[PDB]
Amino acid sequence: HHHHHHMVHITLDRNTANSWLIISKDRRQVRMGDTHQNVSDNKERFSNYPMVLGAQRFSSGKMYWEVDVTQKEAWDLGVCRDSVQRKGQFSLSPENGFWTIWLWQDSYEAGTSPQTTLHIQVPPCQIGIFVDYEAGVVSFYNITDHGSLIYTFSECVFAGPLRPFFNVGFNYSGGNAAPLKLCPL
Ligand SMILES: OCc1ccc(-n2cnc3ccccc32)cc1
Repeated sequence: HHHHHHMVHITLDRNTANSWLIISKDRRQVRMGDTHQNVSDNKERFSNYPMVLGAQRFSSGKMYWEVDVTQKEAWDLGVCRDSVQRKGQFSLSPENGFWTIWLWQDSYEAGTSPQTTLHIQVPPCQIGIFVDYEAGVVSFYNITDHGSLIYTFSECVFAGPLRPFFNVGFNYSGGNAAPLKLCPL
């Protein structure tokens, strides 16, 4: 792919974070804490899952960013509508305003309804995410495997401003403590 030139500087929005997340001073890294991180509750925070949004909102154009997932066992990445549900249980699907992929139990899947099996020969350490708002496209790239395509959501009906979306996952196993990191341009 030749999407690198649409690179955008993404930062995390603390106010949307699950109350157990720890976001770095530069707002470029996030990990699961051991405990509640001593913040007040609000209507924006994701309650059920270790999720957080980027601060940036996109309503036009082409955007590209990269995320480091080194040594994690579980995570979700992509974009979502600014107005997605924050409280209670929900599925990651385009019907609910999410365009995502994930790792879970040694398999990679795209967040369609129902979910789609991905075919990855080289487990990624960094994922590239490309959004074309006008075209209705969200694509995922394997940066570890020379940028190979992972998955393309096409004919997307965004129906609102988009925000970068992250889930660090739970750490029941003790093998999933590592952070998600936004990689430099
Ligand atoms: O809660 C204990 C605790 C402390 C530090 C970290 N940690 C910070 N950056 C990391 C990068 C990779 C793996 C673990 C990392 C995790 C867990």
